[PDB]
Amino acid sequence: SMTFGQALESLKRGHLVARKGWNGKGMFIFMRPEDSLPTNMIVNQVKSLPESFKRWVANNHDRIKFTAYLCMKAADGTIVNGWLASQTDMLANDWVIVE
Amino acid sequence: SMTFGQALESLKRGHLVARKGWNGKGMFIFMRPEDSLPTNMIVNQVKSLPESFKRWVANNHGDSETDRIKFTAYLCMKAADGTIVNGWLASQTDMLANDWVIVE
Ligand SMILES: Nc1ncnc2c1ncn2[C@@H]1O[C@@H]2COP(=O)(O)OP(=O)(O)OC[C@H]3O[C@@H](O[C@@H]1[C@@H]2O)[C@H](O)[C@@H]3O
Repeated sequence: SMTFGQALESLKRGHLVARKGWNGKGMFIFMRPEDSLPTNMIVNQVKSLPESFKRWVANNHDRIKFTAYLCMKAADGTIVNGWLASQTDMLANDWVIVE
Repeated sequence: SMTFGQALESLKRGHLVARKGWNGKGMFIFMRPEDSLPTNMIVNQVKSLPESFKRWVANNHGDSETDRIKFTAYLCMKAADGTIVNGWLASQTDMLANDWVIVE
């Protein structure tokens, strides 16, 4: 069992990790890597972007960079983009590799 | 100006919002809506997923057309350096402030 810092190194290597002390069942987090897209892709191709964002991009622009980030497979089976580490998650040492 | 609760209502309506008290300049946040995807598409047609996750989906749903995985809505930030951050989070000060404004 490991610290949050070790779990973050395993996430950057592509593993799934979880805390034993979480309330929800069968959950895990994983990392999604950075991506860089031409601005035309963003305005015409990328799904799930608001029109207001797309207009700002068109108005202010080569390439747009999406930073890497963490995600969660939740207890209900949903995927949450943008998982949050609580105070307890960050300071705990009950992290485990789950895949 | 507005409370975070009002900013959240405008985000759900498709607006861009920002706090006047943020340190970085020219920033804003926006909402990306929930989506529902077929599980076969998650295994081979979605970029930016690790193999370990694709393997998990393949093991727990299989080669299925009917089966779908729901991605919930979430907030994103256009940062000070121009990068886009999927999964913006609200600090204590963000949550309790009343200096929110609409930017678009
Ligand atoms: N000891 C604790 N300290 C700080 N916050 C805690 C907490 N216990 C629960 N919470 C939070 O309060 C809400 C309901 O919690 P739960 O639904 O019971 O969450 P859980 O299944 O334990 O998953 C854990 C994941 O949920 C998120 O934090 C939750 C979630 O916002 C965060 O991303 C975490 O990694």
